[PDB]
Amino acid sequence: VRIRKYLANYTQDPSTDNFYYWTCVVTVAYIYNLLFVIARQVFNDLIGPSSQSLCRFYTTQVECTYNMLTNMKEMPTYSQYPDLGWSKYWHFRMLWVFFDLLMDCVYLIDTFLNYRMGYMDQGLVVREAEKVTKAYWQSKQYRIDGISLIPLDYILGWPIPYINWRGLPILRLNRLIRYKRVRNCLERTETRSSMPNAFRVVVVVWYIVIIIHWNACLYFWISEWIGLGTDAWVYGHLNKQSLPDDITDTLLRRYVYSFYWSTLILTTIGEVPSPVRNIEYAFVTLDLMCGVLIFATIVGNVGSMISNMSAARTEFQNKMDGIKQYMELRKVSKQLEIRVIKWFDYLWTNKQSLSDQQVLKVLPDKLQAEIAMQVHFETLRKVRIFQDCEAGLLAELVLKLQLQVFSPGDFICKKGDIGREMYIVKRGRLQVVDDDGKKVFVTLQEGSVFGELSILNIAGSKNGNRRTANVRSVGYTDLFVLSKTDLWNALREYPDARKLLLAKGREILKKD
Amino acid sequence: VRIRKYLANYTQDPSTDNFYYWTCVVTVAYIYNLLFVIARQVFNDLIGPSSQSLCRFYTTQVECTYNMLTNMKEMPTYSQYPDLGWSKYWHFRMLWVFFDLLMDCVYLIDTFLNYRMGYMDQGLVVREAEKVTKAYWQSKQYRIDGISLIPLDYILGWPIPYINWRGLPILRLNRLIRYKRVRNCLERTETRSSMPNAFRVVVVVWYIVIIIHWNACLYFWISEWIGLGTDAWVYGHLNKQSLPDDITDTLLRRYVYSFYWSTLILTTIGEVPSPVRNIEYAFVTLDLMCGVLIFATIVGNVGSMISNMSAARTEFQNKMDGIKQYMELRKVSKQLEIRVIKWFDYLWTNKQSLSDQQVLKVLPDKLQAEIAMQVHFETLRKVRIFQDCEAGLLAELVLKLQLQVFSPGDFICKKGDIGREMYIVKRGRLQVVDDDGKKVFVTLQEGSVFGELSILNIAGSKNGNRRTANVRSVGYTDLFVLSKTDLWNALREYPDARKLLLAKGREILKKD
Amino acid sequence: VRIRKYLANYTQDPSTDNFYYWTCVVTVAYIYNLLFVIARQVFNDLIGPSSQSLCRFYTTQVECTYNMLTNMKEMPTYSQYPDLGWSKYWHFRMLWVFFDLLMDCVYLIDTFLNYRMGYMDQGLVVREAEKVTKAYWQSKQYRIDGISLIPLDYILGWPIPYINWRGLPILRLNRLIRYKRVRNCLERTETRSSMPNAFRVVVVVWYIVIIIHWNACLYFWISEWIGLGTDAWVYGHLNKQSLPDDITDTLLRRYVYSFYWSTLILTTIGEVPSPVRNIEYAFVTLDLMCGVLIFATIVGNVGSMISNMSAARTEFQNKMDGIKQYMELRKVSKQLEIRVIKWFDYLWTNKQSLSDQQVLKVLPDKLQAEIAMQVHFETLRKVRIFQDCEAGLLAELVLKLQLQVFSPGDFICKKGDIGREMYIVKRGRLQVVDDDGKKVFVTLQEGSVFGELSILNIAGSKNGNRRTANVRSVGYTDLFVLSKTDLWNALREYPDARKLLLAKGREILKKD
Amino acid sequence: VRIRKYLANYTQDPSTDNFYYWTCVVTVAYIYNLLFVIARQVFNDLIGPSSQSLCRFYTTQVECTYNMLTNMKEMPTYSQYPDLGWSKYWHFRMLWVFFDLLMDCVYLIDTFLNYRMGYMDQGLVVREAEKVTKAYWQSKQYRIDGISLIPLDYILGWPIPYINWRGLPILRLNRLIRYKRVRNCLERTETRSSMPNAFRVVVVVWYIVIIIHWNACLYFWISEWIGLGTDAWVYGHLNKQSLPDDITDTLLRRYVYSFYWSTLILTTIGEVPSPVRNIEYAFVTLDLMCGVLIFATIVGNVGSMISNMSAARTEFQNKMDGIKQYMELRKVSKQLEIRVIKWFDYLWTNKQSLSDQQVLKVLPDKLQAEIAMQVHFETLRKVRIFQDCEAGLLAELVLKLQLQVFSPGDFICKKGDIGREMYIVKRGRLQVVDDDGKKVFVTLQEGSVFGELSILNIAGSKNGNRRTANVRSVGYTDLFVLSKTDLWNALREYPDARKLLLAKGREILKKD
Repeated sequence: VRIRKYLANYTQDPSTDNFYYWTCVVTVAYIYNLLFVIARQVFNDLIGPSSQSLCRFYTTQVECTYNMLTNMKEMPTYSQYPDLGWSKYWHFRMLWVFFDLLMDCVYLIDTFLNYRMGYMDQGLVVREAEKVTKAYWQSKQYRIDGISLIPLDYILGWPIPYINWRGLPILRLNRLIRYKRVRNCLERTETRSSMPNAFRVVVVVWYIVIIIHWNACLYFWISEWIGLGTDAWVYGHLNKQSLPDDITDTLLRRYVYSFYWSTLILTTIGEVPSPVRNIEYAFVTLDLMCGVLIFATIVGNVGSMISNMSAARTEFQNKMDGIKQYMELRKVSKQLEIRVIKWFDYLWTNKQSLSDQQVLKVLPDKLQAEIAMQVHFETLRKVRIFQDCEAGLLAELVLKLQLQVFSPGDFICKKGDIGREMYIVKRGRLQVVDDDGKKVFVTLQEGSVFGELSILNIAGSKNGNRRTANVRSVGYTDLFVLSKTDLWNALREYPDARKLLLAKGREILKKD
Repeated sequence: VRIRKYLANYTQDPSTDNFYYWTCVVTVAYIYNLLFVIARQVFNDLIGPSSQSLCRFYTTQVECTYNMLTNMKEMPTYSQYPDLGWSKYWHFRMLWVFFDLLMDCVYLIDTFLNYRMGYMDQGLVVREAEKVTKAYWQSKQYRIDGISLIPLDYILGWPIPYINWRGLPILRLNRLIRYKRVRNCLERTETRSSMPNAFRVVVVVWYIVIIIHWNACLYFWISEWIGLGTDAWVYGHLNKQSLPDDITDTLLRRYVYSFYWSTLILTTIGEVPSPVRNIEYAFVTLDLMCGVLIFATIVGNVGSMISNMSAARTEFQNKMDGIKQYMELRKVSKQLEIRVIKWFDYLWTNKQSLSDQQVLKVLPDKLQAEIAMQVHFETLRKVRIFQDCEAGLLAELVLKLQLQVFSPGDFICKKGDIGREMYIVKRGRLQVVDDDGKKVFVTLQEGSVFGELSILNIAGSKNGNRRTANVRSVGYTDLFVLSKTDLWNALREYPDARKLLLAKGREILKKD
Repeated sequence: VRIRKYLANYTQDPSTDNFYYWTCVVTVAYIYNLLFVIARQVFNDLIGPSSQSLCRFYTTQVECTYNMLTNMKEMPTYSQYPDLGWSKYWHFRMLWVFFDLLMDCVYLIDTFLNYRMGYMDQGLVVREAEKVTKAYWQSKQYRIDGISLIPLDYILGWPIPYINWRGLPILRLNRLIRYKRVRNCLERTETRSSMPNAFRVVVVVWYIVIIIHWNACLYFWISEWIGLGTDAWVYGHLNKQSLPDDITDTLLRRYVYSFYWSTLILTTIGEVPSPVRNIEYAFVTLDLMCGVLIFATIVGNVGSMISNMSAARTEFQNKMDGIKQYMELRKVSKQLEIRVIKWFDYLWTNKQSLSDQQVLKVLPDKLQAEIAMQVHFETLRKVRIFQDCEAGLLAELVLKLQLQVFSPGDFICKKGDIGREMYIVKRGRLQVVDDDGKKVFVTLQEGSVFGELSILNIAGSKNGNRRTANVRSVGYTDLFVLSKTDLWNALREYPDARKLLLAKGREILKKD
Repeated sequence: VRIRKYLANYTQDPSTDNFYYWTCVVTVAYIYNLLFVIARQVFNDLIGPSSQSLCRFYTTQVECTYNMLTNMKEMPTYSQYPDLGWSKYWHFRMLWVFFDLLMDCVYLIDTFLNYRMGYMDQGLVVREAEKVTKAYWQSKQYRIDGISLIPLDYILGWPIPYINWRGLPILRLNRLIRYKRVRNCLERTETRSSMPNAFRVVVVVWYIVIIIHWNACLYFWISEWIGLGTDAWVYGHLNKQSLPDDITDTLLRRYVYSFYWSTLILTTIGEVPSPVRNIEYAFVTLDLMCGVLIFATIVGNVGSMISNMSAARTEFQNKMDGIKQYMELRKVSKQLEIRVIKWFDYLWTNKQSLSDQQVLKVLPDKLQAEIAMQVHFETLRKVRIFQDCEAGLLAELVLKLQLQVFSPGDFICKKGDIGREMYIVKRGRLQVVDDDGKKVFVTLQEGSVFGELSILNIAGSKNGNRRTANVRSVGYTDLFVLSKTDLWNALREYPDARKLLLAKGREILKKD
């Protein structure tokens, strides 16, 4: 009663996390097919030899031991089993059948979830069973789902002794049409990964191994079709690189040498025997060319994926080289040169180089505002004008605060310079020093606001546009820099902050 | 009567589609020449052996069977036919002559179309016979047309028995001067292709095969000039890679081994016998160097052509990595981090990432306006101000509408925030919720307009610059964002839309 | 009397063309030294054998014929000549001495020109003998000039029989310090070249050959120091790749095999015998590593130099692919899609794609104005307002004219649209059509001005800001587009053009 | 008394130069470990053979001479020493122990400096012992410091005869965890280097050698584990490339051949014997793949590091090619073309191409102002308005002066053109010529100011906006170009400079 209702009214939401784990499960079944269907077609002892080897021994033909598959002057001749080896290797073949049925159950569950898959209508996922089933039926998706599930390998994919049918494991290649779920899994995996480049490198290493594996099966398929041990390019006793002295011909040897051959050919090292026949020349020429073009792309990418792991450092280093080269040409003094270099060094050890323009550039301004208001929360909690006034002021200004770094001696404001900006202390410590020297009057910590007196337009005192005091950085200071125009936009829109700023500035000026 | 008049007053328009198909036809003739002229010069059994081979047999010289061209301890010595083999291979040579004459008829028709080719005078094609023929005569094009048609290969390009002339198929290389039509065909083919990168890859694969083919003919030409089977670098019985044991020396073998040799040399694999003579050292050194430099360019391009197949994804992935790296450093909360990541995920599954700036950047603004008015036609058909007013409003505004994506919970307008933009719903659904919570008052679907009350300047009510209500996104919303300045430009130019907007806003405000 | 005065008061101007030809002459002497000093040190039979070879013949030692330097079971042993072969090869050695003295005369003339070389003081070249000689003496240039001329190879660089001195041609390597003149020659050659990329490719091909040549001399130097024919890596009879069967050991063979060896090692093909001794392992390891790193840079550049030969086409093709991909996603109609594609096709066949932003970007505005006024001279000669008024108008406006391309049907102005620009016809033909259809009133050719009526502010008629007529492009039109703001700047500065434009517009409007 | 107090209250400042030299010292100890720990594990005769070799001689076993390790038909069998060779090689082992203890003392001093390391609190370094020690204890740094110092190689890393313990030098690999100090040393070294790219190339060459060295030890470890001289891939007498004829098996030979093997495998040259066993196939396949991927990245970088050594020249050359290509298409006259080319040539020989935008872009405006005021100090000392007025004028303007280069004939101001800029002469010489020709009235050297009369707004004379005279460049001139808007900002803020400029202009105009 419960199961019937639940499956009757079930509908899948594609944007969950359980669905992501499910697509990760489907990728495992896809990789299973991708490797082992071609493996079992070409190396057909993966299910069980299905024939005995019958080496000629010295006189008469006997079944081969491992000592007879070593240093052999001839290849063995196979004699089919009466039951195609089902009595001997039914356990191997039932393991294979179990894993095949398991991956096909994965495919069936994926087909059901496709049949009941919610879709986005207006930003919202439609999760009504009738709508999702109709959208499935009119989406031509049942074609891909059905072609990928035709159980044609259960009939003709296994050795049937009565018909003397040898099996065609390649009939299971129709499972490889569900590549879209696998492609979506990898994209969502790298979109969710905290180590995106490491995942990309792992995925490309998987691509390389799958390519070399399919090419190994290609090489051994062609070797077996031409005939093993017939010339010195084909795997066999005449190759002498595949079967040296004291090396036994086994199923592991056939795959190991084929994987090695494909590695050397696809990387265009080519330290493998040369073709003997026209068909082998055609195969090897086409294969080397694929290897050149194809591993070009791939290996080129891998080096570029391992570039971008360090590209912020490279941009920093280009700017820094450009500045050093400028300063050495123009013969700038060494004091100023080391000051600039130390500024860059500090700006690097604290990772403030350029890591705001990305968020600024691509995100929507409300997301940028929320991120910035969260990152600088403890700093902007101390700011007085922000703490007790309208909050729209805080938001509108928070998007318009530039962060600048000053050196241990720099003067942020000099007593008669010009008033264009106001500053909020993000880090560091400053001093309002007496004119020309010591006698520090007050000290400014994080959260302090200074510089408004000039860019406000109080009618009270004479200077009007000039700095009223000197402000000297004690160590390295990080300051928010708010322009005069931005301040006045946000003030003409918010009267209470204007009144507070003007009153405090008026008091400071009256006290002189 | 009809044919004479038609050809008398015919003139070609180069910008048709039939002319594009014609240039595609000319490319086929060009490729025919490109491959088979050098093929027939170097491998001169393509027209027929023209001499018998005369292997020494055991004693006396007899004509070679295929069993005598296998495992040979010496190369055969050729004895010319009395009639240069015309009696035996007249059918092969007449097939070759037919295809030569067919491609030369293609060249003649192309020359006529060049003679009668219209040209652009003032954006218009001139299709007066007198003008086009004069422009042809004064364009030095008859030089290229004539040099490429000198029928010098019909006299001296075939075996003439009486003169004991062996033939010079290389005299047909003057046909290879019409490369400009072929270059224009490929450029127009990739400009018309819906799969531009696939076509580029196919064209480069053709370039590679033609280069390896010409180098194969070069290698066999040099081998034959030096003398076949004279050392172990030259094709012959001493090479032992060209002619292994049980391999017959045939015309197919000579081309297969030469193509393989050129593949290994031009890709700098070099698993071929080493030069024996100074001339062979010079040839192989020059050839490997050409191979290194030349396949550098080419193979480098192919990897770069297969890069750009996925470059939007790469830009997206760079932005996304930069943002993730920023947020992990600054220790932004995980809720906001997954909100940002889900925003990016949605923005990718719908391909809105950056695919408007291209059309915006390169096209003329009238074309951009027409494309945009067509793409968003069903959306902008619902917009009321656009549906019933002057159409110039729709155009002028349609170029100034930015599209922004909001998340399932975001507030587009909060009751006291600031009015700077107005929004038109492209997708999604919104709600005008009561202050702080539920009690949704109205729902906004695609085509709805909201946000104007603030950026209009109605004198009626108090807020003036503030939002009058809260608008919350239900799911993911795509909104057109029209600034206040753009709205007011288009309104000060169009009075009826201004009156409509002001009247509707006045009613909404009076109802409060 | 004449020569003494002339050389007394002579001073060189470095920016002439004769001086450029002179630096080209100096480059020839530099390349002479670069190749042949190391060639003569390592392959010391370039001046004459200087010893006889003394092969053992069958019994006793006799001088080697060429038939005794072939298939040799041992290397010959050299016995020095009494006079070090001066009697036999004085003609070879006097040819070498003549070319050495000629290149040293080139160096002396270059030293004199350096001693009397004018320099820039204030944009002007100082050509007073006293000043240039003083600047030379205080410039530390006499050091480079003298070190590069020490005639130490005339004493100890040749075989002196009496001292039994064998010669040290390597003492002429001090000539290779004058590389600055050679580097300046190549930079000025590519700055003056009309085929810059072809010259760069030629220069890099020269770099490659010089590197392989020096490495060949390195290999043979090490082979001779270790001892020739001592192992199977060193050039000699045991190598069997350097001296195969029927190959004679000659001076040409020693250089041919060494150049081939260096080609294979520096390109990391490595199809050469493997090292036998620890010193040879060290040499070959260091050499392959240099080859990998060094030919990386070089071959990488060559592919990049052959990229930029086609980079405008690549940028065009990226824009065009981006637009096609946008339009296929958004399902834009096929009519508009082919219109956009044909627009791009035309814009390519006429090379108007982006080839103005370079000149705009890097040049000074007066140079840009002069170039533009020359390029569009025949077009702007027809423009009436430009032909008869102040010329400052023409200049100031000519820098502010954007060129736009319209399609065969496009409407440039529609009767009620908005007036923001004015147009000047660069190419093509337009029509002032009746509203909605035919009845063309007037036709506009190159040089015609239209569109001002709207952006002028005549008080006469009602429209004021609207187009008074429709203007339809007949074929493809190229138009200068002058904004309204630029027009009014240049008009408020120039009253006569303002009066002319206003009067003509007033007449047109009054005639309606 | 002194030492105890000094070490009691000592605290380290990380930003000194002595600390940088200390991190350079620590890098030497790190490289010591990196090379020689694995070297001593794999090639265990680095401390002393510890067993005799016992070659079979002809009959009976005797200790091997060097003549018995040459051309050997079998490998020697080792018989352990009673005291593990401590009596023979105690001097070698005490040298090794001394260097181990020295590097461990370096590690201990580094651990003490970490324990007493100052940190930045607010731009300032905290140098109170209590605070720095607490911050150390709560920073999990003692974990890295302790794991890297576990003296487990002093007990079990050396041959102990009594226990018959052979030694495990690999137990010293825990020292390789202090890679952070080494990474910081290299980054600070390239940030302080005046030759940044040379240092990067040296660092990458070190990376390559360390990788090949570790892979050599890997190869010999696997060869020894499999068994030396057992097949033809393993180092030994059957390899015949490792031990040719007349080559003695020594410790130097084992490392030389292994380094060569790793060079050929990691650079995918592969001219080494092919694997014989499945384990060797697996090793070589994994190794070639690492070599392909890994040397991809590395060698790709090296070519890119040697690119950027010349990237300013490449940008210059791209601009110059673009302009030449534009001018050849549009058929600009040859006089103007050579004028443009000579302008570019001069702009290159003086390195003014684009080398200001870097400093402008990345630095803070106060640093830019200080650099610019220092670079142009001697030029701006001559400027009159700057020399005697408020200094804020000099600063505010100095950031807003663009530098432009004019040709030997160019007219900077023509008598009736328009006044928008003012100029200050940086280099070169100009003339105020009479209208149309000669009669030069005055000459302007470096420091002269001209062009203000037009952009000032004196009411005195008629022209108002026009140039009052012609100014012609004599040779190449470099001028500071100050816009009119910038001049008037800085003048409305500074009254005395305004009065001076207006008075001088008034006098000049009154004198006419």
